[PDB]
Amino acid sequence: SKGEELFTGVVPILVELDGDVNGHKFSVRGEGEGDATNGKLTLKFICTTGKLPVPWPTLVTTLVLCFARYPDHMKQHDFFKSAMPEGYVQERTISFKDDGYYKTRAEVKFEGDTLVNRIELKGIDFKEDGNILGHKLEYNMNSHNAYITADKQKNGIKSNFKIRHNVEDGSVQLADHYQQNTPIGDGPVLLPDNHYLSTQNKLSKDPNEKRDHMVLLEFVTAAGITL
Repeated sequence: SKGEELFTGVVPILVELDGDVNGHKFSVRGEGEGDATNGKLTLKFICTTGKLPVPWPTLVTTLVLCFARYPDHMKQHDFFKSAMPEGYVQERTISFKDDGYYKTRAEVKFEGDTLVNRIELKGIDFKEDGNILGHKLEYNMNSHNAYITADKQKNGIKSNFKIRHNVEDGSVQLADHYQQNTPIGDGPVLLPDNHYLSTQNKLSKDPNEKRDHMVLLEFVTAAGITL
């Protein structure tokens, strides 16, 4: 694709999220860079409205799959870069077991030389003193695989996957993700054969940062189609 040529090296990234969880309004801004050559993302996120009212680990999947590393023999299956620079819409429902759910609508596209992820998030039916509103999750993230399938009828892709959030007491909080992506432009895009993306995350803090924040390192690699 012509879109793949935009990802030959490191690309700057801006992320902007506005959220509303049980009526709590909040905003997050992130800045960093990504490199599809090795699938590596490095970003720092700040809550610009004060303390984040949900746990940082619950927002990782929401806060840029165009930076996934697709091996050479899988390049014809990279929908995400093929939709660039005009970009794509990414929509999810994220259901937390025994608790509420998120609905997200995001646009991922180039604005100048910067890859921009803009998100609106709504969270509803979350429980008082639960793991989410009560901030009972470990500040960590488990590695995960997520399977991608073509959605020919919408000229996009779909994905269903589960995230395991470790809870402080040793239990696990499941978050069931249902995802759809559609191109913003009307140009041709690549609809893939079935495959998956493999993700590894590292969450840390900036020792000189006084705002509520998250430093994120992420690797994402495409797999599941062989030579």
